[PDB]
Amino acid sequence: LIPPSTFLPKRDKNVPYIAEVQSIPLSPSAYSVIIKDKSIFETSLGSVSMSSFLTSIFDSAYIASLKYKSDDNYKYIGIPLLNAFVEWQIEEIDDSLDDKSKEIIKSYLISKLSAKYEKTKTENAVRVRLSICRDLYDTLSSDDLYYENKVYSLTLRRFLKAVYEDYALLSDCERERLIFADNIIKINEVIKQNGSRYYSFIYAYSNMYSREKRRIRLIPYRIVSDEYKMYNYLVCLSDEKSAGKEFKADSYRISRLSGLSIAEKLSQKEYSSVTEYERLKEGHVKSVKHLLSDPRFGSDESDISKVYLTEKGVEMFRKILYQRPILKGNEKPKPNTVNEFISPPIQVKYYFNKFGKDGVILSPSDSFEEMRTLYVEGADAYNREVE
Amino acid sequence: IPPSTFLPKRDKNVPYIAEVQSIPLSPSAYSVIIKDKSIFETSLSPNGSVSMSSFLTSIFDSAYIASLKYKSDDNYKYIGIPLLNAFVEWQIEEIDDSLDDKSKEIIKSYLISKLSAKYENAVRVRLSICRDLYDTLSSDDLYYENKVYSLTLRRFLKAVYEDYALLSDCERERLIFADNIIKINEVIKQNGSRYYSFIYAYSNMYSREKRRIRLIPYRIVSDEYKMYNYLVCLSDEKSAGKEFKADSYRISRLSGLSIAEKLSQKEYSSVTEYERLKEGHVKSVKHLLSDPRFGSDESDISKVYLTEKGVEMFRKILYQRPILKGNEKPKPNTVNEFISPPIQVKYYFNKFGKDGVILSPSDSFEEMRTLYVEGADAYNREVEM
Repeated sequence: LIPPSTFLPKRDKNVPYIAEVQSIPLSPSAYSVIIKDKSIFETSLGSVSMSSFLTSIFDSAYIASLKYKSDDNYKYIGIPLLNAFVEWQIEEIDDSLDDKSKEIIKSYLISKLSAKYEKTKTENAVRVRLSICRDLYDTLSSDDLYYENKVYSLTLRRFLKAVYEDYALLSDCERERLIFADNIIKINEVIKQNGSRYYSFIYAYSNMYSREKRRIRLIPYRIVSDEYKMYNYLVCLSDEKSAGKEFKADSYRISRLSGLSIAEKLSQKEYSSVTEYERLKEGHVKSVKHLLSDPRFGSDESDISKVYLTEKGVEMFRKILYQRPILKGNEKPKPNTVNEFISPPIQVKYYFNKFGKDGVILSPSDSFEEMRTLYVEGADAYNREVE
Repeated sequence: IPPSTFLPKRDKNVPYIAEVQSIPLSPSAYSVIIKDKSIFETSLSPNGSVSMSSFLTSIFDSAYIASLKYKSDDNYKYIGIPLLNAFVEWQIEEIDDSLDDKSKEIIKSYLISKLSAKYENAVRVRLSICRDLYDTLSSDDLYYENKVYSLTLRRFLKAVYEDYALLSDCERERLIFADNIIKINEVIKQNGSRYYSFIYAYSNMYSREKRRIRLIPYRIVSDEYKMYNYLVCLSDEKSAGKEFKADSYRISRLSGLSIAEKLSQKEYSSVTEYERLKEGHVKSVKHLLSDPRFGSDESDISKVYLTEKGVEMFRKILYQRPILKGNEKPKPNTVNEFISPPIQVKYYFNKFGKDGVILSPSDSFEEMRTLYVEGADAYNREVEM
């Protein structure tokens, strides 16, 4: 006769909280994506419990939805907006519409999201046991999930299944931004404070260029994905490469930063190394621009690699775009000749390692010697299976 | 007046010349489409090819007809064909028919305006427009697409192929094999609950050469990996023509699908009692609906020997990394079974050398052996004075 409003009832805060367990039935495919992401995250950061990992995903996705039209939504730039969260999808409705039109659109959205996450699937579901911590309990019992309560008809099981099934469908780089949301939020705060003036740096811990964590100074510029949606990078100025002495453009995997500090202002000597007339110097701008377009390999150095391409090699070069290196002045490669690549030698090697005789890396000597070893030992392995 | 359609109506009295449209695709979309094309081609006769234009045209034709026919009398034909966000007609027709006209017009305007805003270092893909695609792109049957993409063909086609590339493997496979799916759906509708009729089909499923079998379709389902779609059916293959038994066929390994013929009364009485599927067939079919692949699909497993170093490289190199059997962790210094397409295993382990040796299938082994043996000879030759 009178329905509850929230997924879970408000708890007596006077009584100690005891964590209740919710069983979430996940598709084998969603479970296996979450297992993979969890053991990859752990290598950053041991062990994290499945509950903690599922809670991080929920917390990140939720705060981006809740704060979508917030005054401080600059904090959540790049945090994915999951289809399972509904607040953002209501707030996205054209603000210029009359109230009656918005109510009709709101009902159209609630009904279509209900139908989508209410479709019974034929599957062998994996029972995933989420322990609900006090902070998650208070979120799931709050009034701040109004539209989710309506879409999922007050059924926590349905809501959480939808969150984790949607998580599992995101690209690698999207899933990574949910997992490392806390790094992204602190970076977004500093980018806003700094604008174009780059008054301030943050301290951060990096194992990007070291086995042990180094405390370095970063001047953030922009977070980007590679073009294949694999990894997120902070393009920035860093003092790592000169070991504290001066700031140079670089690109850090967001997964290899931790323990980010509040922004502190640079000293006038240091501010004058970075900026002139309160703008990033031409040299920093140029280097940053190179890293925005290639945030994996832009960070390495422009040395010559000599590669002999056959006719077949040029045809393979034309068809295989993944991490494909460039010639001088972005020329087309020439068949049956030595071609000069100016991309970092490591990227040339990662491209032509699958070409064998159709893409023979002649130099530098390093690349020649690694390819010769890979191929001679590989050949011996394949021949061993025949004889 | 001013243009109404993506392309103007052509004078049909003039011989047709295919004009080429340059479509700027994200590197990620292009890489998904060239992989799909290579994998589709492995369904054809040994050395067989499709042009990029033909492959992109098939994707467009499948996605389009599912959108156009979403509410039609014969929409039974398109059950399971993905409805791309790039196509708009279905999204207008999906509006709850029970709403008053004013509410529907408000939702229609909300959808047109929001889809306009959403689809407003590319790989330039040169799509040759065949006569039938030209006549579609110049028809009035893209009313809402013309509004959403402001009459700009480049924008519409980019949206189609970017959305294609975002689908799961099994969704993309259902657009590519739509013609098989449509013929299967026709027979599912005709049969309903009575299963009166079978179709003949050719299977690459359980033979090296195409085998002519009889199928009673039940339902198309995806495996637990969202990799391949299976027709769950009854089939006469296992008893070699003698009787119908529950089975599962990759829709990618069915071809030459015939008209439905009615079963003979001896055969109909093996399959049904009182015009309903016998409990035994129901029970076997139910196991295959929840897992259509496990312990029926043995066909194109890749055997790869990984060293300790191989396992470390497997852990670190995620790009197009193939799926193990049951999604197990790979094991060092032993043969590992990969259930990803043989092409994807080969594109992953071609850079592993002795740390990732593809032992089977025979084709993969012989290509890798040739790549490595001829590669070694090329690198060794450069050390000779």
